[PDB]
Amino acid sequence: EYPTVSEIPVGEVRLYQIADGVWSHIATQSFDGAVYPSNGLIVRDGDELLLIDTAWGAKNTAALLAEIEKQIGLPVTRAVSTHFHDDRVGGVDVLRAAGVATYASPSTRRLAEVEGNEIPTHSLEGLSSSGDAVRFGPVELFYPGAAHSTDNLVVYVPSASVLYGGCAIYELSRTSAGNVADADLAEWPTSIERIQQHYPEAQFVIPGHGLPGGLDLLKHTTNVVKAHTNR
Ligand SMILES: C=CCCc1sc(N)nc1C(=O)O
Ligand SMILES: [Zn+2]
Ligand SMILES: [Zn+2]
Repeated sequence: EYPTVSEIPVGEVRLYQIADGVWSHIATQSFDGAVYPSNGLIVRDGDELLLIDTAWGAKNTAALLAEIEKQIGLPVTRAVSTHFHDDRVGGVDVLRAAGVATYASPSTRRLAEVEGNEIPTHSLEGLSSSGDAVRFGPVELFYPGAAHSTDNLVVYVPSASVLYGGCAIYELSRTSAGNVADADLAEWPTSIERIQQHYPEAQFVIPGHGLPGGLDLLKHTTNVVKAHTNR
């Protein structure tokens, strides 16, 4: 079964095989007085691994690398951060020290710098406008437009029909919105529909936090977002 927040002590990381060559990584961290789980992705990239997102902090990201080496044993050579918050770039300095080449969009790099967060080294070109998509090894990066944040990316693994939504997509169980400080509530439903439009064949959908689902997570998130702007 997918690991839940109460089963992962802060500082530990779990791996979860989603499909051949595709794992999520799961960690936990404190935020405003509570502990929350957080997902990222790992995708076989030939003889190497591509990492999507840190494990939310330096200590968790070190545990991520150790668990990867223990369970998969291929080198993590590149990482992409899907937006500028700490659950996506916190730990970039650990990855860099470990030899990983770190990447994000120019928007993400700039917003991390304004925020005082860790800044991935390399800029991802070709993602500046809503609906842009670029191929990055075994995945497609896609900018659906502003949502949870103005810079948030999603990631699709074509060989497996896995859609990693990051923080723009909520888990089913979640019925309220919290941490919409940086969000574009008015644009968010339309960005979700841009994802639905571009990835209608997605078999697995991973939210930034919580249990995986299918495309039903998309409409569910819209409802939760719309519920917030009607009150
Ligand atoms: C997880 C849910 C509580 C709010 C937080 S904390 C964090 N690092 N991200 C979020 C989010 O909404 O994406
Ligand atoms: Zn965020
Ligand atoms: Zn988040």
